[PDB]
Formats: sequence, C-alpha cells, structure tokens
Amino acid sequence: TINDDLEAINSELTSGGNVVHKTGDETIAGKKTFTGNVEVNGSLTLPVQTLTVEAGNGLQLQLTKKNNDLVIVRFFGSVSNIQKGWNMSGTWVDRPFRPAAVQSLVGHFAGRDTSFHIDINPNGSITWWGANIDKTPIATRGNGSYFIK
Amino acid sequence: TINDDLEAINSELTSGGNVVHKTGDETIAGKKTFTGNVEVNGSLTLPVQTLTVEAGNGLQLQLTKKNNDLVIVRFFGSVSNIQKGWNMSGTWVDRPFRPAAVQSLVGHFAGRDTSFHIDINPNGSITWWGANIDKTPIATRGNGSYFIK
Amino acid sequence: TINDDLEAINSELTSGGNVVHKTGDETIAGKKTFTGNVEVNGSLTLPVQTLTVEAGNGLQLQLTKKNNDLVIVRFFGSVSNIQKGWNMSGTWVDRPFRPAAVQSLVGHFAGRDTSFHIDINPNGSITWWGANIDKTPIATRGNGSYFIK
Repeated sequence: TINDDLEAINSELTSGGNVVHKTGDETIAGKKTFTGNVEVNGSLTLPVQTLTVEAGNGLQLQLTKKNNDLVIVRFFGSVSNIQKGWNMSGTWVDRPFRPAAVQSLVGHFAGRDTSFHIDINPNGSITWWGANIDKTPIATRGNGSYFIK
Repeated sequence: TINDDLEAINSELTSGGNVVHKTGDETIAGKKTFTGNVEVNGSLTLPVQTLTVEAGNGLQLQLTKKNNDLVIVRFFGSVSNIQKGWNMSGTWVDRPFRPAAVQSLVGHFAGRDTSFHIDINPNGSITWWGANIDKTPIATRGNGSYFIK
Repeated sequence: TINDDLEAINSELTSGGNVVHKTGDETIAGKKTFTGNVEVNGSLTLPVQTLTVEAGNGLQLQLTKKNNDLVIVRFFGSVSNIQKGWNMSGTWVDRPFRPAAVQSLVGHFAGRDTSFHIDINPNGSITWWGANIDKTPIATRGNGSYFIK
C-alpha cells in the first residue's frame, strides 16, 4: 500500500492524470508557449469561420477566415450601377471578419480583360475602386486574402 | 532498491519516458487537442507539398500547398488559342491539390494592363475566364491563393 | 521523509517541474515534433514581422510576414515613369522578406479597369511588369501573397 503510490505514479508516467504524454490522444488547456521550433507532420486544425455577404449592387462575397487572422475572399455575382469611387450599397462585413487596417482585394471581370478592386475597411464598409459601371451588370470573380489583425 | 522507483521517477520527471517536458527535443504521437490559446515563438513547420502543372495552351502552373489547406498558385508560361469561356486543354490539377468548391485566381498579362482569371474547380479541370486569346501567345504571371477544404 | 519523494512527485504530476500538463499556462523549449494530428481551438500565435518599402516611382509597399513563410503584400502610393519591363527604382526588399523563387503579385489601378503586376525576386529587387507609365502618376492598390521559402 506504500508501493501503490509508486505503481500509480508509474501509470501517470504512461497516460491518464494531468500529464501530457509522447503518445495517445489527449486534451490540453491553457496559454501554452513554445519558445523553440515546433513541427506538425499530420494535420494541424486551426479554428475556421466562414461568412457570406451580399455586398450590394449584385456583388456576392464569401469570406473564409482561419484562426481569426488570414481570411480568403471569394468574389461572386455581378456588379452594376457604381461610380469609380463609391461605397458599395449592400450588407457590411461583420465584426468577426473586419480588418484592422484597410485591405484592397483584386477581382476580375468574367470573360474580359477588364479588372477591378474593392476596399474592405475597418468599419466594415466596402468601397468600390473599379471604373464606373453601367446598369448592364458584369460578372465578378477572383480570390483575395488579407490579415485580420 | 525500493528507492530506485523514486530515483527513476525523478528522472522521467526530467526527460525520457512517455512524458512531454518543458525542455529538450521530443516527439509526440496522437490527436492532441488544445482548447486554450497557444503560441509559437520559433518556427512552426507544417507539412508542405508542391505540384507543377502544364495546364495546356502554354499556361504553366506551380501550386504549393501547406498543411493540406491553403495553396498558393504561381502562374507562368503564356496562353494562346482560347475562348472567353473555355476549359483549358492541358494536364488537370491532381487530387491532392483540388479544391472542394470552385476557386478563381487572378493572373495578369506581363507588360500589359490587360488581365485574366482562371477557375480551378473540384474535379480538377481549369476553365479559362479571360478574353478570347488569339494564336499569338501572351505571357501570364501572378500569384493566387485558395483554401483546399 | 521517505514519503515526501511521493508527495512531491504527486505534485509534479499536477504542475511545476519540467513536465507539461493537461492544464495551466506553461512554457516549452526545444524542437517539438508532432507526428499525429493536432488541433487548436483557441488562438495560435505565430511570430509576426512587418516591413514598409518605398519601392520607388511612388509605389508604397507594406509587407507583413507570419512565421517567416507566407507574407501578404499591400500595395499603396502611385507609380509613374516606368517602362513595360523595368526594374523599380526605389528601396529593395529586405533580406527577411525576400523570396527564394521569384513571385509576381497582382495589383490594380484605383478607379480604373487597367491592371498591373510586379516581380519580387530573390535578391530583393522589384521589376515592374505593367504597361509603360507616363509622368502623370496612377494610384496602385491590391493585396498579394507569396511563400517565403
């Protein structure tokens, strides 16, 4: 019974208890800090969040952020009725996806050489910075990427 | 000899054994989960895989994916003989690099203002969505980025 | 006093000592390797470094790299006085942000359909690959992304 302490300790040195081990699937809590190099050979799974935005004018926008920091933007739909400098007219970018500093992402017009970009800005509005688009709409594709913080 | 258990345990509390320690270089196996914040100050090394594609029409394409999720695309070569809507004619994107949902990446024509984009789609075909290109080829550069899953 | 060894060991199996635990905030040193899948539910914080470059001709360039590998480029200012093929005239990209292989990032001209790209190359020079720009300057925005190694 004095020797159980030992047996039981030679068990926590293998799995169970509050000890992280060199094998098994385990869970870990708290602000871990790693000063040296680290490596993952398998899959590392950072948190994901995705958001759909009808930016207005016909401009669809699917944003996909991972670990709150880098978000990839996928341009869809078709824009119409905007001036060279205008702030887009539809749904704003949600708090969770809004940049700290302004970020211009570059889209392209489907089946054309003409191009455009839009500014996501911290407040979450999206100003347009392509040429003045007429009532007759043009399809807008292309992927953007910006650091959230 | 009763006290060796102890000595030997006060060793696994330092290194060796199946225990992860606050120092040394160690290896770890199994689906580790980290509920709290984590930090790396050194280098974190996620798995890398790179792929070269002759998309056809003269369009070179070097894809580089890291941790199976985000791949950066580097456009090379020069495209010729394609319509505004056509599916590119050469080697398809391999299974390991194929998106779940379609992704348009935006390239640019070297020494010109004219631009283009192409669609990588889940099956791995690459449809072209720039203007109709004549027999006389044009050089295509620019980097794209898309989430694999 | 023989039993303190035990008490003291049943403490290092909880926190303190050189042992990583399933709870608390701890620090870790050395080349950790993770063969299995890993997961982070909170925030994972990779090292960050940001750099501002006056590329010359009026082309501003803010580069932001994370974990030394992927850097997002933010184009600013306005370019003027460059030929279709020229190497930009102002401050070069610093060693810490210079790619191994050349990377073209695609910018866009503010309030226009016209587009451009520039080549960051390993030595750190930035060759321009848009159309020949006159003395009258044009504003240049858009975000790029390239793998550093």
